[PDB]
Amino acid sequence: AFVVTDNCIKCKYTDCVEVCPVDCFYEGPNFLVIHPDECIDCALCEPECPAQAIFSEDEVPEDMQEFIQLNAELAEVWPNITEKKDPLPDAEDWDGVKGKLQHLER
Ligand code: SF4
Ligand code: F3S
Repeated sequence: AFVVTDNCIKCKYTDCVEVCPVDCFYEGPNFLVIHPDECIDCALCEPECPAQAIFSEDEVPEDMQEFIQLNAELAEVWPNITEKKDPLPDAEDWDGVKGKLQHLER
């Protein structure tokens, strides 16, 4: 499974979904998640994230291991997203800001 981490929050560019062959991205208010059981580890989404927020589980940074279980949990509750949409208005200002998990909305 590929996992979306911190920098996606409040950026949510959704470029990653255009490339997914199986459509396993699920949508929240200000973040996206990959459903771990449906992902086929094709790695096609990882170059597409402008925020460089997607990682293979085995390369998820040490301080971001919470995201592995979070993507799994939330993929079960959020709706599927299969088409790109515009970034959140302010995506650029928040791109690179650290600690954005405190801003996640369910
Ligand atoms: S690695 Fe492939 S199947 Fe998994 S979320 Fe990314 S694009 Fe979709
Ligand atoms: S910012 Fe998030 S919505 Fe996709 S393109 Fe990157 S993982």
